[PDB]
Amino acid sequence: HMNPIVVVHGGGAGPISKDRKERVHQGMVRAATVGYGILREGGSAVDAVEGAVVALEDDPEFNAGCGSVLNTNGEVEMDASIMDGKDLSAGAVSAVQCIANPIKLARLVMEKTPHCFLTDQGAAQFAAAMGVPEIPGEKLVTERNKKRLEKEKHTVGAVALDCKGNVAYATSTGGIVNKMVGRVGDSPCLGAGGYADNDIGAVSTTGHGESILKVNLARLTLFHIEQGKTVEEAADLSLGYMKSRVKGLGGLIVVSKTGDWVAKWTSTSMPWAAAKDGKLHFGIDPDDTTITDLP
Amino acid sequence: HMNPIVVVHGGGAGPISKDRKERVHQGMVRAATVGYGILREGGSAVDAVEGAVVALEDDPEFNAGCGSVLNTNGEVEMDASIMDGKDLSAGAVSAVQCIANPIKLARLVMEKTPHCFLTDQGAAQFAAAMGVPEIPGEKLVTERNKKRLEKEKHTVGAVALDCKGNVAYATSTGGIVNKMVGRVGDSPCLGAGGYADNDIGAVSTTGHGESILKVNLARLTLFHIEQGKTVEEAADLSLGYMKSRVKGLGGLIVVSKTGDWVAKWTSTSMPWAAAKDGKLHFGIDPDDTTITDLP
Ligand code: NA
Ligand code: NA
Repeated sequence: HMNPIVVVHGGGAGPISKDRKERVHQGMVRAATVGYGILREGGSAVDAVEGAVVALEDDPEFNAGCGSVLNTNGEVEMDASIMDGKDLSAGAVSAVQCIANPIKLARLVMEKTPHCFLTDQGAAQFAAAMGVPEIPGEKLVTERNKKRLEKEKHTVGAVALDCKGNVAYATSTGGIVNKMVGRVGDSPCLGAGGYADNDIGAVSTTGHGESILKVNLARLTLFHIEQGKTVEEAADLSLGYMKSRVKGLGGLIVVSKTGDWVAKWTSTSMPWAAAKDGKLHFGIDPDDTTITDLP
Repeated sequence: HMNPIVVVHGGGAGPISKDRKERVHQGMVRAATVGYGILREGGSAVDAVEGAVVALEDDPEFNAGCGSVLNTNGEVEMDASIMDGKDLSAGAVSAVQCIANPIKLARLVMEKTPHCFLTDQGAAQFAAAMGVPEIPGEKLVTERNKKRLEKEKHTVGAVALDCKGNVAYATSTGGIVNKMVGRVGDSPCLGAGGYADNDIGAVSTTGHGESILKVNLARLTLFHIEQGKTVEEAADLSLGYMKSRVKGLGGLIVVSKTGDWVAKWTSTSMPWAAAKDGKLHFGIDPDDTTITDLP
């Protein structure tokens, strides 16, 4: 059987202030912990990516769930997607409002409907039918995200390979500050925000959503693995192309079908954590990687 | 400079009546002739594909715009996308209601916003701001589609090469009958419903939306072409993969950057037309195609 693994990311960002880096560090550790605990007890790859991303959705420090960036009207509209590498089954939602966990709604879509993608009002109606609670929009809005919008005017992901050799990705976001109402980015679109395939691996992406969509970044990365590039070579070429062709920045996490993994980015930073062989691997800036024991 | 070509499809289907067959025929002719007419003036591939699809949207015989299938609530919800292969510029709309031409709105997303994808309420607000008429909902509902919805309760596209060497695709659809509220197919999702890249070619797809999304059909087709496979080989490989892996049948059209083109499908039938060099090709069933001179 396969030694399991989970990689998590807290999105592409520019420079991060001293004190924020600590709470971001705290957030990543817990997310990878939730995911690795699931894998260490024979939970599936899908269960693991879902668990890790709920933690980041629940933590107001991250642009997904509580703490999502606000649209051009000071409201939170969220996108999410999840994918099962075994049969390529998938679920996704876009521009969802007044719910706590977008990623959980995407897994409902995957397992419970005959569809792969629901949006906006239809996503709300399915949620309520699934008994997903309705939370006031203000429970998702932070004070820092109010400040960010008022100044602009004037993502999170996980991959996992489980003990059976199944792979999975999940991605969840509030989008991009000052976005038009109903703007949908890459995060709920398979092949762009993420892709999972047992015969190759699983990728989750972050960064400029419009660019990620244009180059199909997640699927693109896996293409290169199929050519015989390493996970790191594949990440370099795909992000390189998004930079060269459309002038877009971001980052990605990937795991191969055989357990190889990397976190690479072309923006300044990308908080990432990994857990494989009882250890925790963490970083934010290039080559700041710390390795700790994860009992 | 290249000889322009426009290829159009009127969506995969099971067996079709001989009467409707001819009604579909003339509409395919209408669309391809509009798109070719656009290229004849030396117009862009984006202009041509938008023209071909608008014509199919207005046509009641095809499942896009007027004549879109009904969702569970007896309503019309539409998806469309458009991509410019030169710079990968793209525009898409999902779950749009009560407007004539979703493909026209997708282009407005592409050329009049920094976003690539709008959905539901946000797209409809953007439709108001661009002065798009909010027409009556019942006008898109056809009697034929009501019967199909009662029974279940008991896609169109175009690729072009222009004389400047540019490629584009446009796809539009009402989705599938009795679909859940806010269900999103492949049609508006870049890499699935279509892809256009001046350095490879362009593709527009049709068939079971969830299957097309899961395997990213349009982009997979183009991966084979990059790998040196012929347009037909490539379409047969991607369709072949979709059938075995996720048990979905579909169809596509593809035009390479060197002007080579094909329509292939694994559904029972796919009405299609291609206009090139003063000849209009047309088929619905495999093998039998009529070629006639174009004035
Ligand atoms: Na959060
Ligand atoms: Na129509």
